[PDB]
Amino acid sequence: TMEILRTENIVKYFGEFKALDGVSISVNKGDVTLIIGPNGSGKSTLINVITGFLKADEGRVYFENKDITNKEPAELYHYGIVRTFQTPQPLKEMTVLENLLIGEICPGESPLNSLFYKKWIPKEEEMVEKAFKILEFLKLSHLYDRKAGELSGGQMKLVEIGRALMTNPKMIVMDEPIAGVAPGLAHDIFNHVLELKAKGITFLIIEHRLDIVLNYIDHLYVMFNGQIIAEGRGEEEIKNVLSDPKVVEIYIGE
Ligand SMILES: Nc1ncnc2c1ncn2[C@@H]1O[C@H](COP(=O)(O)OP(=O)(O)O)[C@@H](O)[C@H]1O
Ligand code: MMC
Ligand SMILES: [Mg+2]
Repeated sequence: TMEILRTENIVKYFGEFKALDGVSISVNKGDVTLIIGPNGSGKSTLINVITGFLKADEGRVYFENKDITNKEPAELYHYGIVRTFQTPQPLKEMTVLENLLIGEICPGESPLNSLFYKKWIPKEEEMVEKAFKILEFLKLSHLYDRKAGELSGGQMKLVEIGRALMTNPKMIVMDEPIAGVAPGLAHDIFNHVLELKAKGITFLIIEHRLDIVLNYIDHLYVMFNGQIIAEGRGEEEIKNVLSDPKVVEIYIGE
């Protein structure tokens, strides 16, 4: 079992505010890693540093040991690191298939980036074969021509994961993919995550808390004030963590 991603004492300031105070995490290939913590604890910031949206002021980030510290999304895409993005409104006017194909212009970048650089949605062989192979995986093949806006919220979320898959990634990073969903949808999204894990794909996900999808998590990290305050590897440890007095205290009123 090998480590696929590690961060070493990542520090990030926003003015005089230290958002990340020396965060060192480790993700192993295939692990569904979840980072939780109260709002403002620095989870999105950590992920933004790891995925090229923010530079680390101090610290190193390694993907397969290759120092990827501070590389933009366009470069990280070549390394096999992708991020899921929320679907912009205009993409909801495009078909499910177009939603998967538009990522070939600005690969690994925000959909707005791709949507604004698009002359005509690419329709090449290997591309369409990839898209349809992904639609089969998500069991959304018959929806290929349906406008993204007419999909259920949950089907739209699967399509967002589908876009990330277009880039044939090694690691998919998701910032709060199941925020606000009902238990059934949370299970649905996470069932597909498990299926993707079986194919060797690694997941680094952020969620506010952990409950419904508890048994889907291989590795857990709890953040607070830009620092890692707890960690669990495995069902029992993860359950210990969630019941940790100090962990529930940071959740008073949240
Ligand atoms: N781009 C930014 N510029 C200035 N402050 C930021 C920026 N991004 C995040 N912050 C601050 O960092 C802290 C939280 O980090 P964030 O990643 O958003 O937390 P979380 O994802 O855990 O809710 C907050 O105090 C937030 O206001
Ligand atoms: C990178 Hg267009
Ligand atoms: Mg956040």
